[PDB]
Amino acid sequence: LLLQTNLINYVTSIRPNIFVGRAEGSTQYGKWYFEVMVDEVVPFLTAQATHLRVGWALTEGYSPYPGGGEGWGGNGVGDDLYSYGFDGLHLWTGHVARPVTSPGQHLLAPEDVVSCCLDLSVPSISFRINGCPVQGVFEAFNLDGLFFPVVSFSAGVKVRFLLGGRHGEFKFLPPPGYAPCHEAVLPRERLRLEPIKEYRREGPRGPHLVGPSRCLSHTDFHLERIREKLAENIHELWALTRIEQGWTYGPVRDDNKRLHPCLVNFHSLPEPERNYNLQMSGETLKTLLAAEDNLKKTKLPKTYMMSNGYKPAPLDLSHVRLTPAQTTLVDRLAENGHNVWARDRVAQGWSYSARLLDEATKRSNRDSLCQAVRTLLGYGYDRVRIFRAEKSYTVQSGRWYFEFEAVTTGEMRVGWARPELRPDVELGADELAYVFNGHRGQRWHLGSEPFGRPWQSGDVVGCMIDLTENTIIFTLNGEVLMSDSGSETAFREIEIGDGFLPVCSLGPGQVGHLNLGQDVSSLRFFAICGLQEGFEPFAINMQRPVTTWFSKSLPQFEPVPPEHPHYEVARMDGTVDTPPCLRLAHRTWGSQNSLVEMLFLRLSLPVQFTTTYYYSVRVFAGQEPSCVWVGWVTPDYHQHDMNFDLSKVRAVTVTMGDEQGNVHSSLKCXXXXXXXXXXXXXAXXXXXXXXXXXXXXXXXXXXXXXXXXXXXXXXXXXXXXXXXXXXXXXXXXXXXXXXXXXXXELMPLSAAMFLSERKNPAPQCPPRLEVQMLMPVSWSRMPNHFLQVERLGWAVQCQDPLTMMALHIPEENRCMDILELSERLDLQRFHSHTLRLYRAVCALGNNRVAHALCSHVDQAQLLHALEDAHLPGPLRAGYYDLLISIHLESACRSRRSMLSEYIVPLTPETRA
Repeated sequence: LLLQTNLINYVTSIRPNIFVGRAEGSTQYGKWYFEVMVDEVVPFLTAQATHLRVGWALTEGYSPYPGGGEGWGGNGVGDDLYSYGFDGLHLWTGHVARPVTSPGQHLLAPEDVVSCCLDLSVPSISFRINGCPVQGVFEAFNLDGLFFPVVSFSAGVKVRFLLGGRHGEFKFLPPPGYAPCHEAVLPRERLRLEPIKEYRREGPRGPHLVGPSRCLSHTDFHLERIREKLAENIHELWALTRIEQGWTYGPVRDDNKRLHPCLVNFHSLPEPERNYNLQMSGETLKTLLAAEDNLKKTKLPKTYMMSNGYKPAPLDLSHVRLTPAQTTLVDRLAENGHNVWARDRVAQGWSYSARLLDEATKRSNRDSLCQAVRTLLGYGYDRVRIFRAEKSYTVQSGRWYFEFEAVTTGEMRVGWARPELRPDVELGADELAYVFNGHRGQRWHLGSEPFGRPWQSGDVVGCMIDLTENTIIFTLNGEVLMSDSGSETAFREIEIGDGFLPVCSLGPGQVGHLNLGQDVSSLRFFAICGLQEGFEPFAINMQRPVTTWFSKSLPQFEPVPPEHPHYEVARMDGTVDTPPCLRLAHRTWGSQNSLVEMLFLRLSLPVQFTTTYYYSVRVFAGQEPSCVWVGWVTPDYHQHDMNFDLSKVRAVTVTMGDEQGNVHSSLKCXXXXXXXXXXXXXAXXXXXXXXXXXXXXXXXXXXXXXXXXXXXXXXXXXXXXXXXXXXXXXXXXXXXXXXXXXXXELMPLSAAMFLSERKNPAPQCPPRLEVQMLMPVSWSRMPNHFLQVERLGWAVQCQDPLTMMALHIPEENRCMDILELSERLDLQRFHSHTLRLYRAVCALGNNRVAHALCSHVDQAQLLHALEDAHLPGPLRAGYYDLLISIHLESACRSRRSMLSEYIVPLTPETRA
């Protein structure tokens, strides 16, 4: 019933660039094994537990986020379902902690190696420690995406990564077949160490802001006479390409002597090779799918012919061209031919040899297309990322200038926006933001208007604002921007508004740098042109950098807006018949419509002590699924994905059913999916299935204490099972089953979880219970300091520590930064009132509850928040007064009472 705060340690993760994936078709083996060594572990720089973990990231790790995760504080690898991690003490997936049996282990040892095998073919994942057979192996794991070796660490640790076969020296011999190598890449870039999904990077002058990753890695890693002429010309061109090059003909095969055996006359051509020539000619003529006397005959030099009888000659019409895009299409045809060869060597040849091989080889094939066009003419025939500042940085008047530098030239927009900015909306789409995009060359307000010129690489852009006559000016390379119509970048009659805030939007794969004018000497421009006209930079002296709030792409459930365009929720009260319910209305029949919807309630349900946990999904009348009775913690949320369906639909009720845990949802239309959430949150187009499982066994090195895991119960779907093609109306309901209670005097879901009225049998709807519905894009605060992270296979030295204050939400099971409260202003008020209640309870001489509060809030938190200087200010004074009231106030009162009397004794020091 109250929000909790505590100090926690930052954790980060890094990456070697390795792509391992198995799927249908050709795959790069799938058996991979890597080992990583640590040389030391730091003892405890800070009052916290040092954590290092190694594992497999799969896709969408979310580990790089330096802030509040789902667990208490930050997360590394293995805390989520997508990531599998190992440190020694437990196997970690989805924030679980079941132990693993190892002989005499310290969980952090110096000069220790840890090995692991991917084992793509069999669903088990292999982990290797000296004399330690792993009890559990992860089963039923999704193969979508690419698997990554990923290391997660806290500060103070130095750790070495073995490169592999070329440089790494493994203490344990690999199991046969696992073939540890670098596996290369289609760009053939050298392997390097990088942070996974880095939004901010280090730069020469300040930090560099970059966009989202490209994530495109999911890929695998009449005419008959002309045809006869093309076949004989192809054989002649093979012999002639041999003639021009160093290849001298010889019946014996010798590459060092450049001998080519298959060189003979056209009438004496080898029949399989002749029909192979005709076969590639036919394949060519299939891939297009869209005279002879006049043609000249080219000569042949005496050096060209040394030994062979057949003297080849091209058609001597080699001086015109049509188009190189046809050559590009022919190169694509050769790429599909290479793909056919790869399929033949994958499914029929079982060969392993190096359309995504190398760009140089593709260009080589493009030039070695072998004048086919010449012969033919001789014959004749995720979301973008938005960065702004805090709402407290808004300015009403004055003249303000800031600078931007573009490292790369992509799709980026720069402008000023209102203090309230709607997320998940492109800049300039509405009246909120006045923005400009110079990639296409338009200003963007209520549509796009052609204005300005495109940028080159590495040019500065200055933004200039004036409020007295209300004009915003833009400057590139020290010159004022010029519109097509005219005027020197004048926006006429802008409203003063509640405020103005600089905003910048970056697309995928672009690097930029922002300058707010903290240092006047750092500014490369503005020295004269900004000076005069009364213009000043944004911040002459603030003694600290700005907050730089940023948009985050992560599905978090938020309450429904009171006024949505086509989504409303109505409360239906209980009558003398039927239970009360919540009904969903879509409206807006025509023009715009809905696409997809998934929504859950706003409360949870913890099980006792594991006792039963047999939440058998949709009992109806003898349910077939019979949901697994497992999961010790299982915080379950009544949830359903309603998809897309017209008219009145979805009416979630609350019926006791003498089940102590039953609900009800009757819909007349079609169907949906009534499931059960459990802190997962993952919106996907394939909502029919494809849920993350990754269940383990956790046996005892002999499949003794096995009994495989349940992989939670977040996928409690049922789809369109018990139904027909008749459809008609009223598709019944489904009672959300749970753990029953000892009652039955002759029970509702609302009776559960709600801190009393469990005994009361009557169903009721308290005002707390409401439907949220999921939103993809959120707003977050970038930290003011980032944790820091090249020989012998590379090594990383963590060094100095960082710590962060964490504020966890009880029901949501979600942690949040305490400084973000400055934007919330409701939880700030609640926390201030909670602090006031804490002071009032321990007010006058109650040292027992002072001890209780000192247990509730630690001394270290009070000492750390003393010098924060980033708190909103009411919380700061609240913590000051709490620290004063808990300990020092009583002695101060006693001394104040004693100060009045003056009782002096006789001592020689009193005489002096």
